[PDB]
Amino acid sequence: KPAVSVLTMFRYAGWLDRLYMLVGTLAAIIHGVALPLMMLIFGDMTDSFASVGQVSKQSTQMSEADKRAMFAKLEEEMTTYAYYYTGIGAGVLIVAYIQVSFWCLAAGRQIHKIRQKFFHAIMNQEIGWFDVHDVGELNTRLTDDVSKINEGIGDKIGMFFQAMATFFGGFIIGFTRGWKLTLVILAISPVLGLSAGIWAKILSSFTDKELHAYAKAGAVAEEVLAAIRTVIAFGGQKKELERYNNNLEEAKRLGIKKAITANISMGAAFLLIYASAALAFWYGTSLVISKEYSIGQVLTVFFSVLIGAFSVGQASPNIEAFANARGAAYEVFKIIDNKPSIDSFSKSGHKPDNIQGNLEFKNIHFSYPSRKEVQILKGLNLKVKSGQTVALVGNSGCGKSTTVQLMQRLYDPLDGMVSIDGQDIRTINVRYLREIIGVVSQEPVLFATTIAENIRYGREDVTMDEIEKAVKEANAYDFIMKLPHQFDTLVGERGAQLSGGQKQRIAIARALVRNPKILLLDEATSALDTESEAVVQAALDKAREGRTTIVIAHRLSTVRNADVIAGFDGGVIVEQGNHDELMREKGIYFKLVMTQTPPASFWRILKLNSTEWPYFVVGIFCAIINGGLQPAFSVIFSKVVGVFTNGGPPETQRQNSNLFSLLFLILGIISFITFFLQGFTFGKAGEILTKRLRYMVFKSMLRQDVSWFDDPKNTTGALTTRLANDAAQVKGATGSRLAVIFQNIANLGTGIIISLIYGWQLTLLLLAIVPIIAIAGVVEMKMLSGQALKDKKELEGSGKIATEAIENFRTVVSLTREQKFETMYAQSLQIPYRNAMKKAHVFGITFSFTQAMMYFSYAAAFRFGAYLVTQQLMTFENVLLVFSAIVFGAMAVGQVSSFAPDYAKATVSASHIIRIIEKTPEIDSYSTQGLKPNMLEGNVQFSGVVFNYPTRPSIPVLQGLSLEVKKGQTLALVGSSGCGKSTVVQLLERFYDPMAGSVFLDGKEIKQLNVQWLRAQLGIVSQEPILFDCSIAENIAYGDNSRVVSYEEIVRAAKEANIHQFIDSLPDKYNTRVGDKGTQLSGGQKQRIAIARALVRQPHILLLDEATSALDTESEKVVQEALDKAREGRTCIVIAHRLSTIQNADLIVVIQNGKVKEHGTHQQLLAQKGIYFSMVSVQAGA
Ligand SMILES: Brc1ccc(Oc2c(Br)cc(Br)cc2Br)c(Br)c1
Ligand SMILES: Brc1ccc(Oc2c(Br)cc(Br)cc2Br)c(Br)c1
Repeated sequence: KPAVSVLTMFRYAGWLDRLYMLVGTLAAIIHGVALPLMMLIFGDMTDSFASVGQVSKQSTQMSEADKRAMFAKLEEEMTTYAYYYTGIGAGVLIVAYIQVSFWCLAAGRQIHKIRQKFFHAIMNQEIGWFDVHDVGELNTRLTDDVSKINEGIGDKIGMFFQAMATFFGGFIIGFTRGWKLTLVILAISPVLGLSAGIWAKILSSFTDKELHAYAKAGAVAEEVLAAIRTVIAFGGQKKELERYNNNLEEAKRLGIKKAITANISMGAAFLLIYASAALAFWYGTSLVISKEYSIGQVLTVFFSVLIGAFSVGQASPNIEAFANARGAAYEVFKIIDNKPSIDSFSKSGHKPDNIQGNLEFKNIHFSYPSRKEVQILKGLNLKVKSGQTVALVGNSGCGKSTTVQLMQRLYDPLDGMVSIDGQDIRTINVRYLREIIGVVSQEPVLFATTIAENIRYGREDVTMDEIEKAVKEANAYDFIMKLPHQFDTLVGERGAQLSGGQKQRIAIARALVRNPKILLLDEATSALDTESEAVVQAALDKAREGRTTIVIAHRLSTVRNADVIAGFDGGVIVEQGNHDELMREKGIYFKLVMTQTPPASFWRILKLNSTEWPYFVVGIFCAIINGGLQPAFSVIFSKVVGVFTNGGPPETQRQNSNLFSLLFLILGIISFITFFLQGFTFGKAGEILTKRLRYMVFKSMLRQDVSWFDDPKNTTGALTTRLANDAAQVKGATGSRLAVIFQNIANLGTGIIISLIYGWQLTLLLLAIVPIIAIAGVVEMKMLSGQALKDKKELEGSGKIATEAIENFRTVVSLTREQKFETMYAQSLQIPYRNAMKKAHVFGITFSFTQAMMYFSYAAAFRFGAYLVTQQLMTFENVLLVFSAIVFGAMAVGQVSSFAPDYAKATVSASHIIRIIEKTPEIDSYSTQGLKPNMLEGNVQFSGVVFNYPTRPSIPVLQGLSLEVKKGQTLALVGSSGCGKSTVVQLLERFYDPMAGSVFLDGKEIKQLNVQWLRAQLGIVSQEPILFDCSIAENIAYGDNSRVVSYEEIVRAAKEANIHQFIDSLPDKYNTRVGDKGTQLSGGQKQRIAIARALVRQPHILLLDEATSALDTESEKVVQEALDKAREGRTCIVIAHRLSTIQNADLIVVIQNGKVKEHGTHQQLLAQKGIYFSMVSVQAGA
């Protein structure tokens, strides 16, 4: 929404840049004007053939006499037009170079200036400007927004003025040569703009319906794949597939309905567009029979008008490129034009010599850019004598850290002044002030250069002698010399990461080369290992003694030797004095001392599509007919102009033109009929395999075992996305792109035959010219992408050192050396600059070549179409036919290169989708094999079970676990922590087979038992019961599948679960909808329902996995009261964390490291004193 003045945007263009644009926009207008004139000449060549075409047939008497006057007229005329034609091509060759080269030159020259001024402005902002802004967005604003500015002031402006030249020049020739066709052509424009307007209303409204349609099926997939362990436990995998299959059935009916309507729309709009044109041309014919406009003049206007009419559309993108570059330049120039109060690039203020370093802080009130929300310093008074070292202590707020901030004048205070020596700090030059102040901060930062270079960031003029004395004066010399490469080592986020105490020592040496008169040490010892802390502390003590120093830290070891200590309470300076005096004061300071002491040939996807042997042959045969039918319109056009140029006696002409225009409209309606078929057939054929694919995938997905659904690769969202994308992508490959790719190869094929079977030596020439200009059009795009990738790689190195400069900004400004990063960024940009200079010459040459290759190709089309061909016995009507036929059949092949990624993006989506079906699990619920015992009573035997989870085979959970529980008794399961308690329930459900050992139920190993039948005897109840969106009766009846459960039966379970108070209180009762879609209720009712569906199954084994986990107050007392009634009649395994409710259990087992540690009845493990006795004691006391 915000934008820039047009003149301010070009503020960096002067002298030559203004001229380049002037000559550039000039030649660009010359380039545009060249095309409608080329069409004006195409009319004069027609009249030459038309005057001879009328007189040649007018004879029917003399023959050799027509070998004289006609050929002579053709000789002087065709040579004149071909001479003019060759001139236009040389014109476009020059102006198209001038057009693109000059504009890309001005673009490259200015963007170089923009990028330097921009980065200079970034480093010029004061710190308070950075505290309110995001540096990451700022750096991306540097590389991206400048690119948008470059796209808008580049060769696009030349293309814009080239287009308006065609537009103006087209309608000028349109009006002057005959303004009775222009107004007729404009009259059909609203119809074409209205038909394409129905497309923007149909596409936008129906694209939501499909994203709405599958969102109902993908919702089924979501609540299923999220509750996968519940449907797996209750075996609803046929139902959840059936539901998904039932929603897929509706999505395909809405998909074929959209295929019917969208193809009716496309064919009707195409027929309206072609009938609109054929009327404007048949109207053109009605004005030639009236002897008002020559047969060649109708072409001259009809072409120049339609050329300039579409030149509007070809200019609209360049308008958006310029406007976007304007608005992109707003926030950029806003930074450049913004002037700071602090500067630091300013050359102003005093530079005191013989600085003795007497600092004082006077009544300083301050607040960080958070402003009126917080005021961290309410008044202040602090002096520090020269040579002394004052220490600042404080409980919190870190108002200590603020004084170091103000001392470098990173901010100016709200009220009060900071005084170095006697002068106010704001009277001293900012840079010189930062140069007389050395800074060592808590987190040290080293730029990605050598050690000597990082030390060289203290002062640019320095020799390795000073570097050596500095690092030796910080006792950092000894440890770096052992490091290889000596001072020439590397540092940074990338490469040679060092100890913290060593990086700080380099930072102390960096600040030591500064030879500052003022020293500021902010928590430099804090957040550092204890051993190396003394090593750095020795250097800090050796860094002072020649300077006045303010130091802030939470280490009260470094503070004793300070001449003065200062305490803060709420930004107010409270206590000050020597260490001993503050202890006698027994104030804040004393208080803090005591406190701290694979693309491949996949035909089988087409073999699955072979379910429909028809519907394809219908579409293909219908598409090839539509292919063979398109050039016949060019054939009709060739003979509407052909018989009119070849007319001779004019009486027969007027009756023939009516017959052709009629047949055209009969071919158009027969084109509409065949287009709707090839669309509908492919559409329906695409929508049905969408169901088959999503059905087989969702079926095979419900086949895999819990081992697969635990994969971090496969989450519920990543599966629904893999489910939607892979099915829609393969539809596009076998869909429109194929019907089109066959319609077009038939379009060229039926066009190339007619052209080859007509004009001799004529088609053979055009077949030498057209492929070369097509290839030359391709190679230009390749060099364009290569230059684009190359320039992306080069400015990346610049923005990389810009990223380092601005992300570590607060450090660089503290060391000044901003001019250093300026010079580095400038040297980095110099290569893309000289690169951008060559880009203009290349871009202009390629564009001018492809334009000249199109214009010269046109001269050879007529000079050969006349002369050798028309001096013989070859007619013009065919040359026109071969033109439209070949040129259109080629431009129809241009759609093959556009649908190419639709094929690759589908094969990759097919690659996954063929494997996701074929993958088979270790435990397949679909296998009908298995025992299915007849004996009801259930035992459970865990024997020697070692189990590790397939996702984390690192820490084992079960190591030699052994339980046994008889029928009708409760097996309590206590554990120190982890799924060691829970893994029992998962293995009994046989979510996994154990690594070693085995688990039995009736004495039969479940591993050889039937998987589905095994889980059919289990009454699983988990922590968070997930209930699908349907009737609570269905959530209850979900407990028994393969049979519809009686209402009184699901009532019995709801009576059993004590949930019946709700189920009758509701208005809908058992038919109420739950799942946070129709109604919402608390977890206690959710659990009771899960208990009901558990015992609707009438299991012989309950499995209660921390059922009271998420529950509170009386809700626990009523759900436990329901669970306690559900067991005692069945085999039961309870792992609940309420050991008070486990007291009445037939056997309590303590799990330890996967082994059973203690076991026995409650009082038995209470008689013993150990883990279970400690478990019952800790949470009974707490
Ligand atoms: Br835009 C444009 C349209 C037609 C051009 O040549 C013609 C011309 Br002029 C007339 C017919 Br019919 C077919 C072709 Br191809 C040229 Br060169 C450029
Ligand atoms: Br009659 C008649 C035939 C073709 C005409 O131009 C074309 C041409 Br040339 C090719 C195709 Br495809 C469609 C149309 Br409409 C015109 Br205008 C009038």
